[PDB]
Amino acid sequence: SNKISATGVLVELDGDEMTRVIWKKIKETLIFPFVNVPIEYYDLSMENRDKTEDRVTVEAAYAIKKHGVGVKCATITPDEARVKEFNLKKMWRSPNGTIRTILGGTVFREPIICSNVPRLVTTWKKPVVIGRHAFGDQYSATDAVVKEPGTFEMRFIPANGGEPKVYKVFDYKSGGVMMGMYNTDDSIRDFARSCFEFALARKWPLYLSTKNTILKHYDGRFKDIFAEMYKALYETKFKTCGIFYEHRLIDDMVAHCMRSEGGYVWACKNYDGDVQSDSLAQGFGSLGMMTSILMTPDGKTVEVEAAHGTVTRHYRDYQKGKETSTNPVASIFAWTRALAHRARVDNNNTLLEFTQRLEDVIIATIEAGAMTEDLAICIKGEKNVVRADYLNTDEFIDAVSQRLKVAMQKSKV
Amino acid sequence: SNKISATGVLVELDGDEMTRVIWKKIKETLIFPFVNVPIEYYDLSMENRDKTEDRVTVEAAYAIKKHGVGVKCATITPDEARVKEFNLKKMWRSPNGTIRTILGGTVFREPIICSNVPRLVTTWKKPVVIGRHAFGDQYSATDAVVKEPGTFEMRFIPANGGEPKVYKVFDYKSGGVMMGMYNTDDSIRDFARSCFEFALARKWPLYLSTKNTILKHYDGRFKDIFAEMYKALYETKFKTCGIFYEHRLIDDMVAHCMRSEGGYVWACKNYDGDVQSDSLAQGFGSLGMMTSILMTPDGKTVEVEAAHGTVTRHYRDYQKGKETSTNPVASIFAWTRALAHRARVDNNNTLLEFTQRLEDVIIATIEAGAMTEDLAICIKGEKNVVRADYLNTDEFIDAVSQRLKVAMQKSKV
Ligand SMILES: NC(=O)c1ccc[n+]([C@@H]2O[C@H](COP(=O)([O-])OP(=O)(O)OC[C@H]3O[C@@H](n4cnc5c(N)ncnc54)[C@H](OP(=O)(O)O)[C@@H]3O)[C@@H](O)[C@H]2O)c1
Ligand SMILES: NC(=O)c1ccc[n+]([C@@H]2O[C@H](COP(=O)([O-])OP(=O)(O)OC[C@H]3O[C@@H](n4cnc5c(N)ncnc54)[C@H](OP(=O)(O)O)[C@@H]3O)[C@@H](O)[C@H]2O)c1
Repeated sequence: SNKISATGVLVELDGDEMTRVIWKKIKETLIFPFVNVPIEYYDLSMENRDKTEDRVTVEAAYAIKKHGVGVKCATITPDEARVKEFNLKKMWRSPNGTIRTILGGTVFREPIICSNVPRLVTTWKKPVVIGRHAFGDQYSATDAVVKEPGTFEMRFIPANGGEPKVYKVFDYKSGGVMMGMYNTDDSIRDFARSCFEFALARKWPLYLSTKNTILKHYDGRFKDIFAEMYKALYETKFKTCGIFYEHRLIDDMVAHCMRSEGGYVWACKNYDGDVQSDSLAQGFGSLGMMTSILMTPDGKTVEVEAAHGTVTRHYRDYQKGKETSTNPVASIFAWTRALAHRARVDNNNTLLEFTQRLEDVIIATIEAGAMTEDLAICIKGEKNVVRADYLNTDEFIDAVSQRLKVAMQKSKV
Repeated sequence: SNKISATGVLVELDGDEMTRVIWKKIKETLIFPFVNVPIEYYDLSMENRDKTEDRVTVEAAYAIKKHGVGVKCATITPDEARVKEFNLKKMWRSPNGTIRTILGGTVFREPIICSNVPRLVTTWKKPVVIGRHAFGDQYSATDAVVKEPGTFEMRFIPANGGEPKVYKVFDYKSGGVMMGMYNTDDSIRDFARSCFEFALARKWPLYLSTKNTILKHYDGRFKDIFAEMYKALYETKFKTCGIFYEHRLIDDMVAHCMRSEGGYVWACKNYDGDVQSDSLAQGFGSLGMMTSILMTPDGKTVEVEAAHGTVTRHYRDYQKGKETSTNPVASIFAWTRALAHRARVDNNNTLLEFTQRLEDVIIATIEAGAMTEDLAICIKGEKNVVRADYLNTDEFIDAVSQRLKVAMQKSKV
């Protein structure tokens, strides 16, 4: 007679702009009509993080750290332009900058994938997640220009005070630039732990990639850490759930992304992941089809969200009058996924089977020919798509809504 | 009523193993039967590079210098387990090493591209090159592990005596790794010129790919140098030849690669192309299908060669009895496309008519049904393919040969 409970708690973390509007729909149309929902709500609207001098976000972030599952962060990283927008006040940072430094750990981008929609590499029969390492490599690494002849040396000084090993690297004829780059073991190691826990949780196998050939120490340290930790802390369980861990050269792995079937996690280093996640954002479909999943290296904590932004370009119209067909599917797949790690964790098999439901029904809806405007450009033509069988945001969410209400039905009696 | 002559001299680099076989019949069947030519023959055969303590290759390398065109270098970079092979003398190094070192400048890889054999991304209706950097980025840029808590500093020391500069980049709470990197303008200025000079002759546009946003001084430096240079030393001549130069973020430029049609040269910095070329080795067609033009920054000297190695695997047999289907199109393109620049240089518009012929004919050849086994796995099915539709190494070369003989004639009357 009732709905679907859960003993755990999902931290809701509200947004603003166009995402906020759609946030109430999927919330109201797809989630609460079927799910009982113990929620610790944190409003992150620009208005409201301002009121809270400094922030809600530190609260909300830690809230997530208590509960282990969080959902939304539709951001606003304000500008100087923005304060001018609605009388904001001094500074503010970026909400996610705070959360990702609080929770710590690593983000993983899962495409939404559907038979009818055109991948720019047709090969992909399943989605490929990518784990990118954000601690300083060349992201925290200085680099100075050189305007005269001279010598650039690296010097390692111990904190006891030994022979403070020196490095004659290069004496300049004339002109140029220089750089230094650093990455500690507990950084590399933490990043590994995450991958292992997230691949283990998504039931899929794991691939590393680097270029240790021409960086024998730096990138040798990655190969090492992962492979020992695999055979130390995961190996058997990874064996248990039928899922290897194999390292390949980046050379091999950008090709393997190209040529392989898909359905695995891929670990790339800090640089590589910026390069190749912006690659697969155009490739697998559109922004509005990926999510973003911050997992912790303990593997006990998740913040899921849509990969695409707090889409203002549409918010103009909203009810300034004109219709808009912003893609909710990444916003829904925010919740479905979140609910899943809530489900998985609480053992709870019932919500899980339901998140599985909604997801499959959103796939089935698009492949079934009713889709948003954004995908209607991909399926055929930029210059020749009219409002034939593609829907409004709302009409679209209804189309699944009704399609889920039959899936609810047909399964049980 | 005669063959076709060239004015200026071409320089042959005859190599060893399986390639040096095909090189005869390619060079017999297709080349001199229609083509007068000045060559200056280097046998770079182990046996005949062994004799010389201090190699033939330094004279060949210096040959090509003077002549501005050069053709073969199908290598053998000898071995520990190779000196054993055939009573060698000690070490030798690799030619491809030596030569690039003298000649200088920048190697460029262009896919051989035909309709029936598939690109592993269907977009590519044309061939795309790559210019890698290669030297002193991370290539000469050493690194060590940091094995205990302590500080890693950088120091530029001049070579006049002014105040030195100094950076406390990072201190290690414990453990890890460190790495610095250095890259002079003259290098960049060489990488740019080569590119610019090389697009210029191909009639193809240019895109760079860097990450200056996230490496301000280091990667700003290139975004810069090509800009000035274009408008300083190229642009209007590009404008003239309907070509151009734009820059895109590395992020955008692996993504553009995927979605762009093809027919433009692209430069990625030393890392960014050591990654992305193995990618396209599987990605566009096969090894056996790329070639490899070193062009000097002066834009005045060229060494072309096949991608793939001096394919020892297939040679074992040769007459050890059994047939073979090593794919010669690269080795051939390595004549045609050398015969191309030679022409450009002599402004011999007539010969150029010829190099065109044999590239177009090999296109015809394959599309029409004739292929070697390597493509007989690529069109379809390693798990079922037989000798019906795939020519031998040498029946294939005759397949072209007949067809060029129709072309040569069935055009000119
Ligand atoms: N940590 C961060 O910095 C972060 C992360 C996420 C968001 N944000 C915030 O989001 C705000 C706006 O971001 P932005 O406009 O720069 O990036 P964005 O929100 O992703 O929008 C850029 C373009 O993406 C398309 N798009 C976005 N969501 C879509 C959807 N659901 N369906 C279809 N198309 C969609 C829109 O295309 P068309 O309208 O052209 O169809 C839009 O023009 C910013 O104020 C930013 O601070 C910040
Ligand atoms: N600068 C350098 O150091 C350099 C560069 C190039 C080559 N080499 C030298 O070349 C020698 C052999 O190297 P390698 O055999 O590892 O590389 P390779 O000559 O490219 O052959 C390796 C594999 O590639 C495939 N292959 C190569 N050419 C082909 C063609 N024309 N058609 C179809 N498939 C082809 C073969 O595949 P299947 O047999 O599996 O079909 C072969 O097993 C070595 O002595 C190496 O040092 C050196």
